[PDB]
Amino acid sequence: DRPRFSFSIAAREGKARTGTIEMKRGVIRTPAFMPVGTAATVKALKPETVRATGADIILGNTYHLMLRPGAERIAKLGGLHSFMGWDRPILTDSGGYQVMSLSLTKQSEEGVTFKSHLDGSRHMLSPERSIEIQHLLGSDIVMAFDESTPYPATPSRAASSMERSMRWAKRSRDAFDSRKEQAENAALFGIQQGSVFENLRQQSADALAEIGFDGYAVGGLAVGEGQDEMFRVLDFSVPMLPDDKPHYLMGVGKPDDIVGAVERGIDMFDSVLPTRSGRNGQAFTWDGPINIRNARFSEDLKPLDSECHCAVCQKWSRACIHALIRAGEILGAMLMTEHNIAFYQQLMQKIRDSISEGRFSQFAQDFRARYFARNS
Amino acid sequence: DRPRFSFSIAAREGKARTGTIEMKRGVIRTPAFMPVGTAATVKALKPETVRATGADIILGNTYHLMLRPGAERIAKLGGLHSFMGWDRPILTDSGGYQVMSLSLTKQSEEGVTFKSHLDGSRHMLSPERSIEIQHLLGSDIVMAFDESTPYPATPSRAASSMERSMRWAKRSRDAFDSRKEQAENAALFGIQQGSVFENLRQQSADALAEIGFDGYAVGGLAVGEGQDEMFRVLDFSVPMLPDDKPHYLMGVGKPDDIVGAVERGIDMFDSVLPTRSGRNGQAFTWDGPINIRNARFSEDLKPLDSECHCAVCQKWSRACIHALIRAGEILGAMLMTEHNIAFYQQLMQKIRDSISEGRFSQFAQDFRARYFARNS
Ligand SMILES: [Zn+2]
Ligand SMILES: [Zn+2]
Repeated sequence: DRPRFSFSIAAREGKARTGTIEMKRGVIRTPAFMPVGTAATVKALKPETVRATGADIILGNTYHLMLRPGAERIAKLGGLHSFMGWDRPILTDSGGYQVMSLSLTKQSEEGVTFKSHLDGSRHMLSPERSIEIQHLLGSDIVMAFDESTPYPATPSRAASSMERSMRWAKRSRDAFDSRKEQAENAALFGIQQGSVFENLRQQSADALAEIGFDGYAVGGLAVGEGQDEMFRVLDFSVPMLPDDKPHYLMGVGKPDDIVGAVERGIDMFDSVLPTRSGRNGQAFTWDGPINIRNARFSEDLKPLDSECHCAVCQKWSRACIHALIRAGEILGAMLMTEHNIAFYQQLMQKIRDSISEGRFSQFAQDFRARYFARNS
Repeated sequence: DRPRFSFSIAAREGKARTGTIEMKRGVIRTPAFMPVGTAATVKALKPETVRATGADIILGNTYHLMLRPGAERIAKLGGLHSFMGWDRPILTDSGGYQVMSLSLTKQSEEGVTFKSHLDGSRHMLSPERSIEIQHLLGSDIVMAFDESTPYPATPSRAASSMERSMRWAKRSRDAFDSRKEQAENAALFGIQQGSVFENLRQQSADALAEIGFDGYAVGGLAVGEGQDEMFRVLDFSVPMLPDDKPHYLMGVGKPDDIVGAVERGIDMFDSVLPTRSGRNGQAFTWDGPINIRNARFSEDLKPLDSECHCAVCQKWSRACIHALIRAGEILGAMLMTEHNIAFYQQLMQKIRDSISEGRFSQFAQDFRARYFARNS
């Protein structure tokens, strides 16, 4: 029998860690990359294809799921795992970020009321409502509901949102604990806030550790600050969180962002980049991203990446993917997307192996030299 | 205003002719190749794609259409042109060949009763019933109903089927003439029979010319006799038919069959070969057919054929079509099929142009030397 949630660290190198999260629906290898999940339709990669890229867990966007088809409908269909055809762990976000970035009728300490950008209907989110919707979705890792502060934020607005987020973190904790079916079978992560300000980040860390969570996310980054500033904030923010629990950097990111974040102690990542790039004709490679529409690929018989061992690179040449993309054939975008997600998983595997072997610092330096030289 | 049916010969070279058939729905350039038509679904090439290969007319199989979805249903949907999304001329066969080769309850001078190889239901064909079904389909060129004699045939069975076919030809003529809507707007072809026997072929020709048709088909070939014997029979059979009317060789054939048949006076052809080959990974080229699954094409950046100007060859390499076919992707079979039909139309255009210029005899010799050398 596997446990509800058990994080184990197998090896360390400086701030970097590798290990596993054991949950009832499966084992997650860390550092982990979560692809953003979709309904199982003909428009998206099949779930068996996503699993075969190496993904151990996928992410569901609560905001989009509550607009279409709705959380009650997903519960009636058997839950998010049945809906997505994915029987391994699923992490759901709280919905709060998309409320700021996509939807907004009322805002107060109680919660938020907002209008669907689809059909204008009114919806409500709060710590209690978010946790309940994530219960209806049946997700394995639940994110606490917080308040996002746009970039850039004044020190006053950053302090105010961080303090509200910590009161909302306690409310998410109590809501999660109130449902025995959820509390016995899922896990709950809290989210550190405080923008670029060290004292606010420390205030937030202390409040979260006092409440107590299964994992801790670093929020408020990857919203336009640039990598240098993001790394500077990670430098002091990650050591503030409890060492024996997973650290999750939400919405990051490009491959070099991930490598540097793992160097700073992050264990978990999610990003739409591999899928967005795949649909726009961009492939990630060890030599940097390439635009497959470029004429120089029209006669290039090599795979997208010379070392990738994804199913696409064992079979398909740059020239043929170039031909499919230039013709507008959906197969072209599917192959690009599969390779990009698999490339991210291969990046995580090399990170994990190099930490295990105590050579991650060298891997990161070798990785950057080659990725930025762009000898593709 | 275009006429019901006007065949005009623009140029001759020996027995070969080139010209046009003008009909109400369009002009047919001769010698002509008719691809075998299908319902407009996602499984088959779109009708606009078939037209863009150069096809002026397509063939409908009466036997298959009367089994599914049935001729009355096709009439209710607006006729075969609406059903196939094809607004240019359509030739329909009589159904009689598929009765022998695919279905058979009763046979007599009256007609035939047979069982659907699909659902076992009973159907009836006769000169009168065939012409009526082809009227319900709304086709532009109607084939007379005859009796096929299997290969090889004894002289006695060949004489008996030929004589019945000529009595059935008269009955088809009278049935076609009995419907003003059909007789004013469509054309009727009779079919010469007589197997390999010169005296029976002459008997058949005389009977058909006495009845009088808009066009004359040479039946009973391409059923296993081999090309040498087929050419030998064409040598004496085609001159027996009226010179100022089109000559149609049913079910032929391979590119070299077509060239040699045009040398012997044939104006019209149909064959499932380009489509069957396309779905089985075989492409026709000026250097003979190629099997695109062969490993030697996996890195071959040239198009299927070096001189073909079809839409596929302007864009797609052998290597990429090889990759699609080996992966089982329907796009691969579609591209092969489009190229094969377009290659046949380009063969007909080169035949027409070379006859016009009085160099067809040399084209045929050059064609055979290169096609059979197979330097692909
Ligand atoms: Zn790959
Ligand atoms: Zn071609």
